[PDB]
Amino acid sequence: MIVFVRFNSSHGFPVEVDSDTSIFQLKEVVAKRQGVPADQLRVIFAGKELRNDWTVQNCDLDQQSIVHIVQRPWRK
Repeated sequence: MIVFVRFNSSHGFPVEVDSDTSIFQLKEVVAKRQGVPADQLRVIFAGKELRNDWTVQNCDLDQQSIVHIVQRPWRK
């Protein structure tokens, strides 16, 4: 599973994992590699906000999906 992790900004990074998967899962992959917490903020995919079975793979995901994450920003 490889999904692009996008932050609420014009900036997206390719992630090799399902990014919309359950709120715990999605937030984990993003926020973990996002240089941020895990599930602090909110994560989204294909316009559908973090839904365990409605937004993730059980939602409508392909091998190469793109998820829009709104994770907590990094503080240098």
